[PDB]
Amino acid sequence: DEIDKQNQVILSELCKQQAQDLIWAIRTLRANFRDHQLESSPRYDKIEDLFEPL
Amino acid sequence: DEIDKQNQVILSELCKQQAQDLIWAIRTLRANFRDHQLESSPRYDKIEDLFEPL
Repeated sequence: DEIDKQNQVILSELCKQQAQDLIWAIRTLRANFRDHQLESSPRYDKIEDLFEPL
Repeated sequence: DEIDKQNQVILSELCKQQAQDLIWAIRTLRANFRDHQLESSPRYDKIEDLFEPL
């Protein structure tokens, strides 16, 4: 109901996002993506190859 | 005042420490101490040698 006004309301929930310190995030990702590995189990099949380019 | 009873009271503050996951902490330290380095400034003198044996 009142579909037009939703354009504002949805936006009012999209602007409450929390900012992320880019330097901290990238340094943490670099540190914790050098040696840490996933379990080689069928539960984790085809879930590691998504991360190698990253 | 009431010097003896403080043995209990002080204990009640030393027993409130937050539990720390010794796997997460050591993995974070290992990942972050591999390459991250402090500034070589007259303010951080003799502050890097303290962290080497760790």
